[PDB]
Amino acid sequence: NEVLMAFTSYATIILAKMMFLSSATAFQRLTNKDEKVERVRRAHLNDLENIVPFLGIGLLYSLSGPDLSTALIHFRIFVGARIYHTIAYLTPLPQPNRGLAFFVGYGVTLSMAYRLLRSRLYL
Amino acid sequence: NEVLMAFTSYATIILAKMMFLSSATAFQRLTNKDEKVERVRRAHLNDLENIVPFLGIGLLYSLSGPDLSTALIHFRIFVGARIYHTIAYLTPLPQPNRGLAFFVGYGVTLSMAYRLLRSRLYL
Amino acid sequence: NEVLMAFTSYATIILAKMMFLSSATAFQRLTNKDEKVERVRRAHLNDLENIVPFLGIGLLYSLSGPDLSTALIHFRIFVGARIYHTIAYLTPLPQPNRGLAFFVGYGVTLSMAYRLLRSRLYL
Ligand SMILES: CCCCCCCCCCCCCCCCCC(=O)OC[C@@H](COP(=O)([O-])OCC[N+](C)(C)C)OC(=O)CCCCCCCCCCCCCCCCC
Ligand SMILES: CCCCCCCCCCCCCCCCCC(=O)OC[C@@H](COP(=O)([O-])OCC[N+](C)(C)C)OC(=O)CCCCCCCCCCCCCCCCC
Ligand SMILES: CCCCCCCCCCCCCCCCCC(=O)OC[C@@H](COP(=O)([O-])OCC[N+](C)(C)C)OC(=O)CCCCCCCCCCCCCCCCC
Ligand SMILES: CCCCCCCCCCCCCCCCCC(=O)OC[C@@H](COP(=O)([O-])OCC[N+](C)(C)C)OC(=O)CCCCCCCCCCCCCCCCC
Ligand SMILES: CCCCCCCCCCCCCCCCCC(=O)OC[C@@H](COP(=O)([O-])OCC[N+](C)(C)C)OC(=O)CCCCCCCCCCCCCCCCC
Ligand SMILES: CCCCCCCCCCCCCCCCCC(=O)OC[C@@H](COP(=O)([O-])OCC[N+](C)(C)C)OC(=O)CCCCCCCCCCCCCCCCC
Ligand SMILES: N[C@@H](CCC(=O)N[C@@H](CS[C@H]1C([N+](=O)[O-])=C[C@@H]([N+](=O)[O-])C=C1[N+](=O)[O-])C(=O)NCC(=O)O)C(=O)O
Ligand SMILES: N[C@@H](CCC(=O)N[C@@H](CS[C@H]1C([N+](=O)[O-])=C[C@@H]([N+](=O)[O-])C=C1[N+](=O)[O-])C(=O)NCC(=O)O)C(=O)O
Ligand SMILES: N[C@@H](CCC(=O)N[C@@H](CS[C@H]1C([N+](=O)[O-])=C[C@@H]([N+](=O)[O-])C=C1[N+](=O)[O-])C(=O)NCC(=O)O)C(=O)O
Repeated sequence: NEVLMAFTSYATIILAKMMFLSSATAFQRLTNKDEKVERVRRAHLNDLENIVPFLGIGLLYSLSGPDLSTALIHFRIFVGARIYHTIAYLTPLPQPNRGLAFFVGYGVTLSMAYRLLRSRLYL
Repeated sequence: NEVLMAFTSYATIILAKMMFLSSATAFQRLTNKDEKVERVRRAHLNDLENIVPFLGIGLLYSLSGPDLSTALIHFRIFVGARIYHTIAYLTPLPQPNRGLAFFVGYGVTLSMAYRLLRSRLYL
Repeated sequence: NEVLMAFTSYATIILAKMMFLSSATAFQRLTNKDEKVERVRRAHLNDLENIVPFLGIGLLYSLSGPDLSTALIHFRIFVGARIYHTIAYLTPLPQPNRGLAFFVGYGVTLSMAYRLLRSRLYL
């Protein structure tokens, strides 16, 4: 429960996230058309891989999530970090393609990656 | 069972799908060589992400799939939609890179995404 | 256990793998800068998809992994194949982008893909 509770919710978000944004980018791509080209391309793949390792990591301490400890918060903020980070980006075809923005997204993937990873594993 | 039954099968397909097609594209890429360049590149990533969110969504109502309701059919046709959709595409390096074809694939990802997602979640 | 044991470990590796390598490439990309451009781009996506289907396949005989038979070894060497394969590659922006190296990585994905896939499925 506590467990299912966690994963679905994060992912659902995550997947409302990645979902609007995917078809959406598709939809805008053709609609914009071009700068928006990479913009859209761009959203997909950073995010697609935000998710891609989200998926690795979440999905797994998922079904290996024994300890009672509260860790979902990061499942939760890493989402929270990464969304506003893309969203912050968020149209500049010029590099920078990054910023404090992703010092948030990636780097939280990193922190919440790092701890929780190690956590349900070594236990 | 009913459950395992579902996921493996869809994925197996899905993964026979994504699998021939991956090494295959590799194999053809070098063999064609060039137009086939993006063609192959092309197959991977639409499909790679067909799968990528397949994976998100399937995999999860997977292990959160309680209701008796018949929903696998779409696991099943969204595959059925997406394969023939790429396959329909399926060599034009000119945009369009889409069509009624993906009005099928993506959009079923969308429908079968949308309902089943919400379904085992809100329950 | 035996099961959890398996998946986490492979993935952890896999995910220490894909993880250093992702932020890392990011980090080097900006730092190199350019040839390193595709190099880094390059690492991500072969590997990102090494993982991408790893994820499909591992993750699933994962929770459908009944037989006692020893199959983790490949979870294990396919990792072992693929790492040293990228790593072998591993800076040439000239094609070849492949070699005996990936005759290892991909092709083990293939062998260990192929058998274990079929195995916990048909059972
Ligand atoms: C609950 C907390 C108690 C107190 C709350 C009070 C907090 C109030 C914060 C007030 C802030 C004051 C504003 C100064 C900021 C100026 C920033 C700036 O100049 O831009 C930098 C710019 C710099 O831009 P740039 O010029 O480098 O590039 C832009 C791109 N070009 C140039 C191509 C156009 O960086 C960004 O754009 C980042 C975007 C920030 C987006 C912020 C929106 C998200 C905020 C989330 C939190 C909000 C509440 C959610 C709560 C939900 C509740 C559960
Ligand atoms: C943008 C900036 C960068 C962002 C990148 C990523 C984010 C980086 C995160 C960094 C780590 C932050 C550290 C916080 C934790 C440190 C505190 C600590 O250790 O104290 C002990 C811990 C543990 O609790 P305790 O140990 O004090 O309690 C003792 C009770 N016994 C021993 C009997 C069990 O305290 C907490 O952290 C509690 C925090 C709870 C969070 C607040 C919400 C609780 C309510 C739940 C529902 C609320 C709705 C929210 C839903 C959100 C919807 C979107
Ligand atoms: C069981 C049902 C009862 C009745 C079955 C009877 C159904 C019989 C349907 C007969 C159809 C009549 C044909 C008219 C169609 C003409 C289409 C056309 O012109 O092409 C559009 C074209 C338009 O092309 P275009 O010109 O825009 O671009 C092509 C690309 N260039 C130009 C670069 C070369 O679009 C497509 O290519 C789509 C490809 C369609 C592929 C169809 C094969 C898959 C069909 C799956 C179902 C088959 C059975 C599976 C059953 C399994 C059983 C469990
Ligand atoms: C290319 C075009 C776009 C494609 C994109 C994606 C596809 C879009 C899908 C859109 C939705 C379609 C709606 C269909 C459902 C609506 C019907 C409905 O609501 O009625 C009630 C529902 C529910 O059943 P019921 O409620 O009528 O039964 C009552 C019994 N009690 C109450 C006691 C439990 O009926 C059905 O849908 C039954 C359909 C079953 C499907 C037919 C096959 C059954 C046999 C199984 C094995 C067959 C082998 C197949 C293997 C395939 C291999 C590849
Ligand atoms: C335990 C076993 C018992 C015996 C152990 C004894 C084994 C000892 C093997 C000794 C080998 C002798 C060396 C001859 C090889 C020459 C290769 C060559 O020329 O390069 C080809 C080259 C050809 O290069 P190229 O010229 O086509 O392209 C390079 C790119 N450019 C040109 C752009 C610069 O291919 C490679 O680079 C492949 C890289 C190989 C990397 C090997 C390191 C990994 C080895 C893993 C095993 C090690 C132990 C791990 C054990 C862990 C324990 C649990
Ligand atoms: C770079 C080159 C390409 C690489 C690409 C991918 C790799 C390709 C792999 C190809 C397949 C290789 C075939 C090997 C198996 C064939 C042998 C066989 O069938 O015999 C019967 C099998 C089965 O056992 P058995 O059937 O003989 O035992 C009988 C006992 N009863 C019947 C009662 C149950 O034997 C084995 O394979 C045992 C091998 C075990 C592996 C050795 C290690 C065991 C110790 C565990 C801990 C060690 C630490 C290691 C951790 C690693 C850390 C990173
Ligand atoms: N889908 C591609 C995305 C590659 C990409 O956008 N690369 C960015 C940096 S990654 C960027 C980022 N960062 O650099 O901080 C971090 C990040 N993350 O942490 O997730 C996401 C990034 N992004 O822009 O997508 C870049 O500078 N490309 C060179 C160019 O445009 O010429 C991949 O997987 O490799
Ligand atoms: N792997 C890349 C694929 C990007 C791509 O092929 N973009 C297509 C549209 S996506 C296309 C699609 N569509 O547009 O309808 C929908 C789709 N889907 O629903 O899955 C898949 C698409 N595709 O061609 O792969 C395009 O028009 N690119 C600009 C160009 O070639 O210059 C990514 O993840 O962003
Ligand atoms: N992320 C891209 C990666 C595409 C890519 O690097 N393509 C390589 C071949 S794939 C290569 C490979 N191989 O060809 O043997 C196999 C492999 N694998 O088995 O995983 C990985 C490869 N790689 O270089 O990433 C290529 O030759 N591109 C054309 C060009 O650079 O102009 C995708 O998913 O399509």
